[PDB]
Amino acid sequence: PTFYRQELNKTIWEVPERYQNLSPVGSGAYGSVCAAFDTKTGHRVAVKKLSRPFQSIIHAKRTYRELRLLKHMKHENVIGLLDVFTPARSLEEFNDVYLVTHLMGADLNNIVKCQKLTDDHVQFLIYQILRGLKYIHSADIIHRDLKPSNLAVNEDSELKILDFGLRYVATRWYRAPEIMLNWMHYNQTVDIWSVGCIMAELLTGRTLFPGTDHIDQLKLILRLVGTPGAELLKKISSESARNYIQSLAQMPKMNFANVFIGANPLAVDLLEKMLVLDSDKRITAAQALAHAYFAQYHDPDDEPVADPYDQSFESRDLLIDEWKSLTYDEVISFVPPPLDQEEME
Ligand SMILES: Nc1nccc(-c2c(-c3ccc(F)cc3)ncn2C2CCNCC2)n1
Ligand SMILES: N[C@@]12C[C@H]3C[C@@H](C1)C[C@](O)(C3)C2
Ligand SMILES: N[C@@]12C[C@H]3C[C@@H](C1)C[C@](O)(C3)C2
Ligand SMILES: N[C@@]12C[C@H]3C[C@@H](C1)C[C@](O)(C3)C2
Ligand SMILES: [Ca+2]
Ligand SMILES: [Ca+2]
Ligand SMILES: [Ca+2]
Ligand SMILES: [Cl-]
Ligand SMILES: [Cl-]
Repeated sequence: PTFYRQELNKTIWEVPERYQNLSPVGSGAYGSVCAAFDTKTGHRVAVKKLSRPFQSIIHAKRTYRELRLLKHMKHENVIGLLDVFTPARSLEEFNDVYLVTHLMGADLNNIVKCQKLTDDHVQFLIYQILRGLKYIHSADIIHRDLKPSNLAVNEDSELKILDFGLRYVATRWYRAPEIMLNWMHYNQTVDIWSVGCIMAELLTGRTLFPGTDHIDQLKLILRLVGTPGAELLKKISSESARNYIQSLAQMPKMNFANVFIGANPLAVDLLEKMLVLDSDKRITAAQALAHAYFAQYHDPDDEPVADPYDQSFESRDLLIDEWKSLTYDEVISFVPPPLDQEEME
């Protein structure tokens, strides 16, 4: 294929002639993204150029990690790969990686910002997040930083999770307490806490826990969910942190019906099951999909799990050129999916 060069975001992109009319649509994880027209299919795509993919073993392994993950993801609510390309003609020339997916014009902040959503629409948005999470969680992949800006949405409110599983000042308002505060154990339900925070904000138009720092955010959380038991302290390494929490004036759990006034009582019930401090008592994604709040959308035949995903590489320290060669292998072996991968139920 013939490549062409274009300066985008102050740097040269080199892309196959297949992709035309590139226009910047923002940064992504370790890279920047342009929308483009795929002349082969007439589809609109998003092309991510990785920034310095092989600068160090940290960059090189994260490049491999991202390509492996995206090659594995085949779910309608999860970002996956239409194409992956490099201008390099051989491994010796290989220093640039571009990833291609379907174009999603907005993030979730674009959906709720200027639109009072209906409850039926909120149901659909949260349902899609949970379906995507069921899939990634089934492959032992956790997001860990799920938030509105990591949910890509198209013109018809179809949503995909991105930037999951990936060892600048980010918002912490949606992070699970066990992540934000570096507690000693956590599971896949870290992402369910984030869903609760997202859903609360879609229903009320207000950030649920807009803390100015980690301590202020914890205080806002405890005012809603109540002071934790001694059992929860088991998970916290720092004595100063445990002593502080234990020292706080005790607060009762709020009745969520008094917090989310006017909301669908089924929404309030689901929120009560998601926004619990004990990650072992938090509802899972698969359980949440069965909740009556989503009754009009739920379809067990269309909520699939993932194929087994081999993450053995995560425990390995390899040399930079080994990660580079493995990444090159994954670029070369990529098989684009069929354009139409779905059939009427
Ligand atoms: N517009 C759009 N559409 C789809 C995805 C993205 C995208 C990607 C990305 C990931 C993999 C890939 F192969 C191609 C692109 N990474 C971050 N973003 C974001 C860019 C702006 N914030 C929301 C989406 N952006
Ligand atoms: N520059 C564009 C803007 C829109 C998305 C993508 C990139 C395809 C296009 O045809 C419409 C051109
Ligand atoms: N339902 C959709 C939403 C976006 C615009 C248009 C209609 C084409 C599509 O592929 C992306 C599907
Ligand atoms: N966003 C808030 C933060 C605190 C807990 C809960 C949710 C009730 C509230 O009045 C205080 C607003
Ligand atoms: Ca269906
Ligand atoms: Ca069916
Ligand atoms: Ca079809
Ligand atoms: Cl695998
Ligand atoms: Cl592996």
